[PDB]
Amino acid sequence: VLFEEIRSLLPQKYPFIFIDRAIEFEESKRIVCVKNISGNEPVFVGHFPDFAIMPGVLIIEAMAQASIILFRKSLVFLLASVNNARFTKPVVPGDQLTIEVIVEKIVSRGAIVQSVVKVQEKVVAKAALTFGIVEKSS
Amino acid sequence: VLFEEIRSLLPQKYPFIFIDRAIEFEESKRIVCVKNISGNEPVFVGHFPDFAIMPGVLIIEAMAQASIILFRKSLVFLLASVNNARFTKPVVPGDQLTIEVIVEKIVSRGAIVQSVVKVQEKVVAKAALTFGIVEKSS
Amino acid sequence: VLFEEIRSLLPQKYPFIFIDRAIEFEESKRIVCVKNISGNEPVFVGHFPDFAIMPGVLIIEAMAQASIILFRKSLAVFLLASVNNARFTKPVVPGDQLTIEVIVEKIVSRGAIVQSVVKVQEKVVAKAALTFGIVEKS
Amino acid sequence: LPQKYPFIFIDRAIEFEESKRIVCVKNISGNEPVFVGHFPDFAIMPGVLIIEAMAQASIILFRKSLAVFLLASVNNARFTKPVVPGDQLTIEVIVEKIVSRGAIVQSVVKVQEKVVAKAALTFGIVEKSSLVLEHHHH
Amino acid sequence: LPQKYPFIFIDRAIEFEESKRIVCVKNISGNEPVFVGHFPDFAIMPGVLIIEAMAQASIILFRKSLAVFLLASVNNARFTKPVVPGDQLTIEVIVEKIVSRGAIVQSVVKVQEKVVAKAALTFGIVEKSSLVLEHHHH
Amino acid sequence: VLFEEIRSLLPQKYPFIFIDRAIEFEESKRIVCVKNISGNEPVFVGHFPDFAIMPGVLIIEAMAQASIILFRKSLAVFLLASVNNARFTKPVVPGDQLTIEVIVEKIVSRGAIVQSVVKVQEKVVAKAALTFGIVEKS
Repeated sequence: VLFEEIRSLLPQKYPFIFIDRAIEFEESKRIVCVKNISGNEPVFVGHFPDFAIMPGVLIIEAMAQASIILFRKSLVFLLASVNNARFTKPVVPGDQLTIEVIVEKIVSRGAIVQSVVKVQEKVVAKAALTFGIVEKSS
Repeated sequence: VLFEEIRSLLPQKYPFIFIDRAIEFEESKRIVCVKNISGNEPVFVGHFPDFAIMPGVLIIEAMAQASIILFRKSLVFLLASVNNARFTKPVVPGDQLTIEVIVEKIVSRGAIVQSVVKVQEKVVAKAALTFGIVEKSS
Repeated sequence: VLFEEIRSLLPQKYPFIFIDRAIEFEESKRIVCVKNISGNEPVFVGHFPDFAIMPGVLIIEAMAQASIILFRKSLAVFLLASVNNARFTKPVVPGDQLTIEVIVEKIVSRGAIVQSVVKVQEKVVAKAALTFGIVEKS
Repeated sequence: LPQKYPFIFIDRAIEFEESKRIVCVKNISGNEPVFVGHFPDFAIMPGVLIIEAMAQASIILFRKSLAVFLLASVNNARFTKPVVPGDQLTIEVIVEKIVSRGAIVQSVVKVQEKVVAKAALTFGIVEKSSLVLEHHHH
Repeated sequence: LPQKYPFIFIDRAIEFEESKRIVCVKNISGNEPVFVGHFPDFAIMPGVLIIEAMAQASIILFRKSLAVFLLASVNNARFTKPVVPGDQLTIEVIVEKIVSRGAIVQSVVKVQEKVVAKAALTFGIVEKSSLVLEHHHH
Repeated sequence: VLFEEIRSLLPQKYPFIFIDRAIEFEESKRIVCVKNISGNEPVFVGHFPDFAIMPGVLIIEAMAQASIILFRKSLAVFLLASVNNARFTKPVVPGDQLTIEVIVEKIVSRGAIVQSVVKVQEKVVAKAALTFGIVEKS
């Protein structure tokens, strides 16, 4: 799944896109996606001026956007719960995020997912995410 | 504590500043800070084009930056653990985030904190955050 | 009037939105709008890098956009044609709220005239008398 | 100039006369940040930003001779014509008085021959006493 | 132009000759995004972006007469002189052949009289067969 | 060579950084660098909004910045003076890695000449012959 199938699948547009390509896809349980970390991205100007590192909260969003792509390839998604999120290794410009998402429930008008992010072949982040589904509440 | 005492206290610079002012401060246990949500911020262009809402991961960063200000008014801080993070109400341009941070441990080369964010006087987010302290590991 | 109406009513989009919501509005006589000043806005990296002040000219645009909301919720690119008695007193910085008051004095003569006073919590910081012009499709 | 991008509005000063007169040229183009949202329908230079080109042409004089000069009074400002990418401003500022900790000037902005705007500006002279002043206001 | 900001490099086409020649003007200023980092020491228009002004002046011809024309060959390109804010490019493009699904042109860029750059460009003509082509490459 | 050396060695800072790291480097003969193409980069919102392609000219700059790393780890604003035999074949999109190979042919004659070939996974997508110039402090 190339980047521009991803664009209309994601409601997010720049500056808040964190998915570049999807390698694997199991229709409603599993997906893996790729995020290229390049020094030319906007967040690296201020985080940090001295040392460029991907913020941990943006890795969670990279987990969440990979979940939304799975969900909307599977027949507004707001992240509502973050549990057991662990951040292990610094993420540097030049790395590729291999973002893994496993589905745990799609039954509570929302979704519990459990995600694992890896650089070349070693884990750098994990989290258990839960979303909520709303559309123009008013 | 006005915005430009905050600037040198925070290692983050735009586009990744989420603290505008600190109202209260207890030297090493408690702080409250303010974040103004304005539609002219860069994240609202792509999140979302149809409906402007503050992402949940950026509220966690607003919690984390309020913790760093407490820590560096108290004699590189990387967020390493997110636990029990709950997101309750949508955050809209025009709202003020009253970010609360309570300190739980500063004893593990890092810090466990437990944060509560509120709009006018009602809770919209909470989280238990844990950081790690590194400086030019090489 | 919340921000999603503000954004559909204003012809200005980012990076030139200076109204976040309206709190009191009465049908072609008087309106009051709120602008949150945030340190994460795009103008503050340049004005100034040394000391972040809301530019005075952009307070005038905030006065202008507030009455465009008033002009247009009242039965087109409204462009500024004249400014008289523009007085600015106190620097407004990130962390402040601008309560923008606009009072109509004369409406369309192919252009409208308004008196506007901007305040921080209740101390006056800017006031001006604005006249706009209504437009072609040249 | 004390400012940088995104809020720099001068490129060249063609004629400099020690203490009372300059002519400056800021020149308009499509890649400036303001035209992305003002307007998406079609690009016009905002009238308030034309006032900056006047104020910045002023402040270049007052410290190329004889250094944050905040905008204090804008009287008799008329915006006769729209400014469009491809055009080139030709800002002339005549100093009228250096009365006290401020200065009154008369500015006229010109495109190739026609006159598109004029204003009468008055500023205020401080650098860093200004901080504690801004501290005392809060 | 198929592009928008931050990658628009034309403002006015002064002379248009149906199928073989234009002269265009992109004009340089300090508020363009490229000069924030090229260079922080002092601002020079990158030579590769001057090639865009040539290529965009070309592509305006080929569809103002007779619509994504990707850059395929850049031969004999010389950058004699630096381009600085305040300057104004004057891009001339002579069409030499519309051979097949592409076009060979000779461009010369001029500041007030002197010549700052020239190049010989060749493009490729597709719109949307280009997607599945890009799909087949992956 | 990781990114923090890349950023101190390159004179180009954002938004004009096009090298993320170097993987093999040998002292004034040959260098190989890596560029991650991400959909969250600033150029892709404008080139194109319809279809995100890495501009060909910025691949040349990536060739140029890679050899500036090579020129400067080998005992100043290196500016592009000539481009010959620039051939571009395949569109490179977000999700791809650019493996930038540069080979020195002649070093400082007040300028250097290099042959550069850029690749995606191993298929060649861009190649050029670059000559730069070393500079004044005009």
